[PDB]
Amino acid sequence: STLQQDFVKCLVDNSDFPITASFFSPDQNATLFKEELESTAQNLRYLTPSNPKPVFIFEPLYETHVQAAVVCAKKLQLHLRLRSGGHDYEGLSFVAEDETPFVIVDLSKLRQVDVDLDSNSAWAHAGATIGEVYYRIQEKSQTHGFPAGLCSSLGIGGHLVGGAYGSMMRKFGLGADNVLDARIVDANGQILDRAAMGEDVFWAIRGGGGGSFGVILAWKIKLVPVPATVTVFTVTKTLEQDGTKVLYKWEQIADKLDDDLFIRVIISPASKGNRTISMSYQAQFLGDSNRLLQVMQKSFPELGLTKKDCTEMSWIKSVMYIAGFPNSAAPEALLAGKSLFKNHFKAKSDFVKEPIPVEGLEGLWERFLEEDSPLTIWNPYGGMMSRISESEIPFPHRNGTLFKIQWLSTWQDGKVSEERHMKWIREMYSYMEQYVSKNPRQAYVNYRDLDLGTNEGETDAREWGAKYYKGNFERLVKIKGEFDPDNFFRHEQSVPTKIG
Ligand SMILES: *Cc1cc2c(nc3c(=O)[nH]c(=O)nc-3n2C[C@H](O)[C@H](O)[C@H](O)COP(=O)(O)OP(=O)(O)OC[C@H]2O[C@@H](n3cnc4c(N)ncnc43)[C@H](O)[C@@H]2O)c(*)c1C
Ligand SMILES: *[C@@H]1O[C@H](CO)[C@@H](O[C@@H]2O[C@H](CO)[C@@H](O)[C@H](O)[C@H]2NC(C)=O)[C@H](O)[C@H]1NC(C)=O
Ligand SMILES: *[C@@H]1O[C@H](CO)[C@@H](O)[C@H](O)[C@H]1NC(C)=O
Ligand code: NA
Repeated sequence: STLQQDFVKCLVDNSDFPITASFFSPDQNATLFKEELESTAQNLRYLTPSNPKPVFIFEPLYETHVQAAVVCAKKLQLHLRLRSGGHDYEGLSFVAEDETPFVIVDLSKLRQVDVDLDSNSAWAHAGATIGEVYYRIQEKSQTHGFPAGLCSSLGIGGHLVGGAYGSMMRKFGLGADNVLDARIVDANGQILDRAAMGEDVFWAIRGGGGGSFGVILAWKIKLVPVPATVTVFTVTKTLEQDGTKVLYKWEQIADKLDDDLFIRVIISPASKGNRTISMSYQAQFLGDSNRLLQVMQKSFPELGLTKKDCTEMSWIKSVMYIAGFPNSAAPEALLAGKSLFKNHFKAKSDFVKEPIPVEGLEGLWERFLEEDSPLTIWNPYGGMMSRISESEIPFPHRNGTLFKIQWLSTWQDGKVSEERHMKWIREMYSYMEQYVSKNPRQAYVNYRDLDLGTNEGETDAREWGAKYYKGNFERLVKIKGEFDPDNFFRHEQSVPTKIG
């Protein structure tokens, strides 16, 4: 009479299928269970043996199975963690702290995507990757797209609920700025659409972050116009090529460029056996290369972009280009729904309100050259992002935001070098405090960082709540208290039911 036998009995006692082959446990098959656990889990840091493991994993095949799983987990007082794409930076979708026992409900079998051009919209289920959504859209039309993530393997279920920015945010805003409806499962196992859940809950799931406001089954997204021809480029500058001053110029102008123009910077050490710092300016321009060169000559001639560097292509090709696909790959590669690689990593995030001066940058370089594999990605805001209020949706990082920084340290060897890398990024984060947003020091919720504080820990939730959501946190808490009073949907940094 095991926990899983009770779980299955509760499942089948629901009037809505075999299910055995949708279960994974150490007792069934330890080898299979491990592989299912690791399958979509992206951060290898959270797959080491030291990490708490779920008693079992359940992969529902229909929406009714998701309902039954909620009902049964609640009835057996079994802690639930939801997983769609598995990209959580802190492994929150497959690793739970001090909630023994816990179960993973993995939604990777619900990947239906239905595109309807006539209404300029689409329904995408939680287990679909954004790459799959992108592919299905372009399949119907070369002049439609969607402004969500840059990474192809991001799961819908955990992506859009955090806001979902990408290379088209300066023109169309966030993925969460472009949704119409959704279907969610509440704490009582009811399926609610926007009409049933009400406007407050629908607001909450447009930036509130995953794991807090019920199980998202599907989003109804609003398609956006993209041109038949999109231009991209990647221009690389090192410190020996006036790199620091060039980056400083980028800080001053990137958020002020034409709405069609998105130029992010990818920054990492590079071999010159010494190292230098290398900045890759990667761009997507919703227009032709002729117009682009004119835009660049006026506002960023320091980059030294030439026609030779520009490549014109379809929107879907540009998506794969930015995502770092080889030119040898085809759009159908997006259908595999697999990440390009995996490693152990620790990430943090920042928002910049005033340009980091060159001396601040040089101090950053000194630290980067002290680390094995540091990497930082800077993403320009402005454009449409400045024209939306901070309280429109829970995502608060709008006007005044020059750009968002993603801090990264990665490694291949797990617990061998983990401690060193963790300490390095925390030191660097502390160094940067003087240069980034203050009161609060803003952070992106889909870049989970437990260092900011947890519900259970001694850090008050208002402190880290203010970083992710700013002035929207209090309202999120109120909604959470009303929607899930028993705190069934919860994790280390879930929106609490109350404050105090
Ligand atoms: C790995 C990775 C992440 C990226 C990348 N680039 C991004 C970008 O260009 N724009 C972005 O906006 N975000 C980017 N991120 C971060 C991702 O957005 C986040 O990592 C998302 O949370 C990923 O979602 P998903 O892939 O589904 O990860 P999961 O671990 O499955 O879930 C995350 C989080 O949400 C909860 N949750 C999952 N599924 C559901 C459902 N159906 N309903 C409610 N809540 C859900 C989980 O509990 C978990 O806490 C680029 C790369 C390479
Ligand atoms: C338990 O599950 C594991 C994992 O799928 C199974 O082991 C694999 O079996 C397949 C089929 O021959 C092989 O291709 C793999 O090489 C095996 N795994 C590895 C990597 O060794 C196994 O079949 C299952 N055992 C039972 C009892 O059915
Ligand atoms: C937007 O931010 C800029 C830069 O800080 C500021 O000057 C301006 O007042 C802000 N605009 C609005 C509408 O508040
Ligand atoms: Na706390």
